[PDB]
Amino acid sequence: GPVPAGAAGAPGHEPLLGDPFGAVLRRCLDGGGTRDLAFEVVERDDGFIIAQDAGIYFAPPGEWPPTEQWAVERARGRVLDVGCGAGRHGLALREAGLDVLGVDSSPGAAEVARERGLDVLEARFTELPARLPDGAGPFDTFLLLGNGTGLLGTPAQARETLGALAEVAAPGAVILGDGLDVPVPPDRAAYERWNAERGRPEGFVRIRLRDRLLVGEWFDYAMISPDDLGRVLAGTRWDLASVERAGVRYLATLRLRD
Amino acid sequence: GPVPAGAAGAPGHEPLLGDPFGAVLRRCLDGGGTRDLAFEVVERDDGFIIAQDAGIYFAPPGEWPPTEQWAVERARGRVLDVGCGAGRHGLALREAGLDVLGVDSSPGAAEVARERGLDVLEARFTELPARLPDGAGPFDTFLLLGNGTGLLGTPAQARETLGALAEVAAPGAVILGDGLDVPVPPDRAAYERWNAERGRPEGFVRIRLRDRLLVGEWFDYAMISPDDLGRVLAGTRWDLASVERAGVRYLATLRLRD
Ligand SMILES: Nc1ncnc2c1ncn2[C@@H]1O[C@H](C[C@@H](N)CC[C@H](N)C(=O)O)[C@@H](O)[C@H]1O
Ligand SMILES: Nc1ncnc2c1ncn2[C@@H]1O[C@H](C[C@@H](N)CC[C@H](N)C(=O)O)[C@@H](O)[C@H]1O
Ligand SMILES: [Cl-]
Ligand SMILES: [Cl-]
Ligand SMILES: [Cl-]
Repeated sequence: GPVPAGAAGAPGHEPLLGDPFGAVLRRCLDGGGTRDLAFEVVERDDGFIIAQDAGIYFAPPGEWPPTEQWAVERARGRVLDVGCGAGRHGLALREAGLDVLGVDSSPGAAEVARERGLDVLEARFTELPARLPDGAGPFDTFLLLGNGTGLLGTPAQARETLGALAEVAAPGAVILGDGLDVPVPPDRAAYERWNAERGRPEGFVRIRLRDRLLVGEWFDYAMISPDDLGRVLAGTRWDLASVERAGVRYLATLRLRD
Repeated sequence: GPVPAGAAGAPGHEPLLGDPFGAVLRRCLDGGGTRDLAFEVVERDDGFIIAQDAGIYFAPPGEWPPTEQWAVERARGRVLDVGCGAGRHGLALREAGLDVLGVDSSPGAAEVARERGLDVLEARFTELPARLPDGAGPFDTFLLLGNGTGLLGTPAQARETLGALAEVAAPGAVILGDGLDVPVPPDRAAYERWNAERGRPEGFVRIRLRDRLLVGEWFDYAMISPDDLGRVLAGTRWDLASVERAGVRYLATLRLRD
């Protein structure tokens, strides 16, 4: 017999829409960018709560998963760090001498990444072709790292983002996107049945970030297998060229069909 | 104006009352008791979200605030670790050779502290006289650490707890309770007006823990001064004998009236 805990908040004393991720990254950088300074708190639409240390977004390349290290190791040409956050991936390439630009819709994340030394365009992925200034791009390499394939969202959201990237892609461009290939545990079974009731696609969660009295917008998130990634590319301008696995993580190389 | 985010949750898919603190401590111990394993997420009743690393409850004595180190160094006799959590304080005293017993109302916290090597009675503070086994007590030293004076709650709640501790106290027993002497923090000015609208005591926050789908019950939390503490002690069996400060933190010694 479950006992509902009830919701916090009341008119005039409730969480408000804002930029919690930017605020968390800023507080983390304020203290040096090390561990146990600020924390990313994620809330699912059933109230499921999970947190992690924001210091992961400032870690050097030596502390990344191998899939992320491979991607930055092989990036060539003009690079766009898609969803750069604090810019940890694009910064490693900027040190190496590459021409790197980042894009992120979080104003606080954009400012933090610029402070660390990365040029960042503050825009949604779907606004990339319209807001990309002259002289920027086209890009030979797109970084989609930090479970970037899961950041793409539901199939309709993913195809829209992939279309905007192709609009600013150079001939022969590649997307270096990492992901996770894990079996669905039985804990999500209740949540997965909730998705089927609401007509939502399987495998995805609807989550948002929480910090202080600030809340982000709901967005869809998942861990996408390489096979499901290949399916979402059917009919788009990208082919799944290769998949390199590091245990349960993988690095997918998407090649532009032009 | 700012847009409210709206709460999450639905029947059968909503946060439930449970033991999130026990789950967090369990997840931290299972990983080795280090940092960046599990995180304690706290939600105020207006939705204000903060988090911290659960590794603090497994920290060595050198990492404790100085007020906690002072209390542990001078503990003597039969010791009761009041609200022991993962038992870091009582464990150090048992390593030093003292007869220590912990008490905590979280079943998972009690189970974690037992696995670490501390005897724990699962009980609420006011249940201590009824649930204390025959072979335990009376106690010469009560540990009330980790802002233990703020955990006492409102004056009515604090006096009930202090009365229960007195029932199981040896003649001349002392309570080593640490606290925070912080002036009115400007960041809680609006929340304090909410307290006044609702007729709640000044200086308190109504908070709860969130982890996964589990939620703790609401409880009152404060940072009370030694002067406020002495006021609460008026009419009790305890006298404020000394106060030792370490910046905003202090360690109060409460002696049992004969
Ligand atoms: N539709 C979108 N348009 C632009 N930026 C987005 C969008 N969705 C998410 N983001 C950003 O992408 C970032 C995702 C974060 N997990 C950081 C990922 C980053 N690559 C890292 O691992 O350090 C956040 O900073 C978001 O603000
Ligand atoms: N009324 C109560 N009765 C018994 N235990 C309680 C009560 N209120 C809070 N607690 C416990 O006290 C602990 C509070 C912790 N934040 C502190 C743990 C420990 N004192 C430490 O500093 O590491 C939690 O484990 C709660 O489960
Ligand atoms: Cl909902
Ligand atoms: Cl550690
Ligand atoms: Cl147990």
